[PDB]
Amino acid sequence: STGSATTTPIDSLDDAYITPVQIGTPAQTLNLDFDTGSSDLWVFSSETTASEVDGQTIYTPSKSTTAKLLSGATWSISYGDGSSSSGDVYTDTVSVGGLTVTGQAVESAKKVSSSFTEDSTIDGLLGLAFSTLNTVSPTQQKTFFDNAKASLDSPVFTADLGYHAPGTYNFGFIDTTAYTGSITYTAVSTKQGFWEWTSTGYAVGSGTFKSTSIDGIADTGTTLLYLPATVVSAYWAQVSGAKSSSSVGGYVFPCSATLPSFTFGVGSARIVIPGDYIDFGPISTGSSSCFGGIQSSAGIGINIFGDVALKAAFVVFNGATTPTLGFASK
Repeated sequence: STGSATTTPIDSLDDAYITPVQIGTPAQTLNLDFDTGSSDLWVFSSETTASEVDGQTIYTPSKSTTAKLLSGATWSISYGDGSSSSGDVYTDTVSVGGLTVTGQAVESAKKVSSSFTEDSTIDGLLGLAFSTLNTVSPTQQKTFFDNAKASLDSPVFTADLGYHAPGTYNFGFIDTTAYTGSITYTAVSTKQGFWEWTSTGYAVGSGTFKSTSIDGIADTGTTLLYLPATVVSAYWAQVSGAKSSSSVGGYVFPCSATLPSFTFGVGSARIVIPGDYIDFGPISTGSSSCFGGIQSSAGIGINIFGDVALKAAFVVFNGATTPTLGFASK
């Protein structure tokens, strides 16, 4: 089997991407944030505290003839941005782009933190990291990809995120029309539960490539590119007027600037992020200070190849017995 679904930016900055997902019988369609940095499929629901729902579409398990309470199971998750959610668990039928899993754990939110409430466009998350990170207790549950894998034509999914435009998540096949050149594959460590790999270096604009190992995660659920402070300083030093602002929380730059590109290494191959992809617009409405898309990871503990990096590439998440990542230009 295979699946193919379009993923759409939630706003004009590509702050995140939503993909329609069918849950239950009859189908209830929710727009979920596919997140290769976490491993829980959770949704706003009929059980979510009413004051914490503000425009999201909810899953109502009592209206699904295939929903079953997973007795005793609870979940609770906190993300790197400080947000969180928690609740109970149902199993139900979940389909993505024509690909169907029966008995998928659907984590129903009883509580969500304010950032989720405040984002009316995201109805929940669909985690695509490794199932070892799933938070369900006392019986940990599998991700949608893990449950579908055996049935897929090939044990892979691909992320093809658009810049200010829709893109595609495919399951079970590699669309050879979606990229240019060849796909370069690179090793993955699953020891932290992430799609963790080692970039071979970077370049700023037309500058010379610096060969240096950068361990990080491929995370579709993080907006920006978080890299070591040395790398980020070298980038922003090429932008007149750019500075790190403690009050704003990162590097800002004059909105009148034209940004240089940023290249990262995948083995001997190179992925070029155009400068425009690094512009996240005014820090506040009407400001002439703009927020940078490349930020320091020094306060995280891990480097994160988020959407800013991934949307410059066609990315293969290879879930074979030994997982690997593939990157191609497009």
